Amino acid sequence: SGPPVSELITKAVAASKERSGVSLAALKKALAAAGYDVEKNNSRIKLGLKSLVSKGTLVQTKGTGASGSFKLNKK
DNA sequence: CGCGTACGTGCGTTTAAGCGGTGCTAGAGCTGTCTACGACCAATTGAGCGGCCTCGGCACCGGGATTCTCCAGGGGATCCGGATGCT
Repeated sequence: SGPPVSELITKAVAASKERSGVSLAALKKALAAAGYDVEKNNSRIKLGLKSLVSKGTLVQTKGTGASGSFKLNKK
């Protein structure tokens, strides 16, 4: 089975936690370093990030849609 | 917009370009010869082009396969949710 991508993205945004949000390229490279097939899952990571920001668990800093930088919620 | 990177620039260092000087020569160039060669021209011809006439290679027409495209099925790959196993 294996944990879905959303928990991996939460660990990715919690890995560094610099002042600005974590970027799309940084989270892709974080998935590559932790171990993930980022090549065939671009639509997957796009829909996953949109789904998680729609819940409000993570908020958008600067960009629009899948672009920009991504940082976690208030609490 | 963001990330990775690839020059920009600013320091020092080595060097070889740059400058000044000198000798030698080999080729540039000028002059004289003269011989090979091209221009010109009378005469005349055979190749080169207009005219013409036929015909088969080809442009148009039509019928059938094949490959490209697109769409539908649908399959399945793996995922997002989740059902849930079981822990």
